[PDB]
Amino acid sequence: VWVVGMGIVMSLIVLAIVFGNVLVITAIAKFERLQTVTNYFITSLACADLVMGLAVVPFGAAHILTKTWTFGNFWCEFWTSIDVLCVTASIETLCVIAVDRYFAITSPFKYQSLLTKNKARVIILMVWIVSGLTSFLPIQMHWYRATHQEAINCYAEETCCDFFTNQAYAIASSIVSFYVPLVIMVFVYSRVFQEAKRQLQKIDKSEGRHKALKTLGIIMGTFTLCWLPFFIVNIVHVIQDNLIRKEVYILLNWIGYVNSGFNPLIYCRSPDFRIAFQELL
Ligand SMILES: CN[C@@H]1CCc2c(ccc(O)c2O)[C@H]1O
Repeated sequence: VWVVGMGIVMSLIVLAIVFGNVLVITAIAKFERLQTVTNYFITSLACADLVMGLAVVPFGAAHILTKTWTFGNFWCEFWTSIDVLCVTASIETLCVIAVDRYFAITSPFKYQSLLTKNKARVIILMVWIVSGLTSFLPIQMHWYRATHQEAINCYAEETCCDFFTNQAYAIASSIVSFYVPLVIMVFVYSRVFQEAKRQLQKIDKSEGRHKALKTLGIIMGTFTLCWLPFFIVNIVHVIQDNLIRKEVYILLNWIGYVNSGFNPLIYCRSPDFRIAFQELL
């Protein structure tokens, strides 16, 4: 009386994740007014979210509901690698967007020279390659495996797939994928808020006769509340074996997945995108 309807939520999540990013990509590609230097980062982020929604989520839902992994071990490793790659690429693209806004606001005269159509491509490719070296290489070369007794039994059986990793890979992956972008974004947005407050102070000092907090709160709170709880327990469960159960780990990981759906509502609600969406359908 549960699994007959518990998949409806997963189906709705998949539909929303696919549709939002497909609409964003179609709006950027089809309408010529939108194409800009900053809009390419949104394109890469939407591509990462689309790949996640198309590949990662449905197989995880099937594994959860059916309780068995009917597919082979090779496909299981492929799925894990794709998952890690997509997560890393999405978070690093968010950090790139934040840094771009920092450079746009803090130094207005020199903004044009720093960012050009031929410099954005190299940055995006570097981000995706750095993401790829984290996921595919350590997994396919069999460096992340664990040596405790249950790990060998999990690896041998072809019917089951449970994540088992050693200490070094977990720590290094968490540090590379989450914490450094978090620090960079924190510093960036603190500086941006200071500049905005100074400008409002000047506009109040002249012509004498609150709004940035809402935007910054949305932008930081969504990402932090979505992704921070997962990585803390990700680091924790390795140092202390009995501390963290697997069900909470899976629940937090699936909470992290949903964050890909909220990105179009955050980064794509400008008037130009509204006009493009209105014209599209
Ligand atoms: C299958 N779940 C994976 C397992 C570990 C992991 C994830 C995401 C980013 C990382 O850097 C990780 O090390 C999770 O999505």
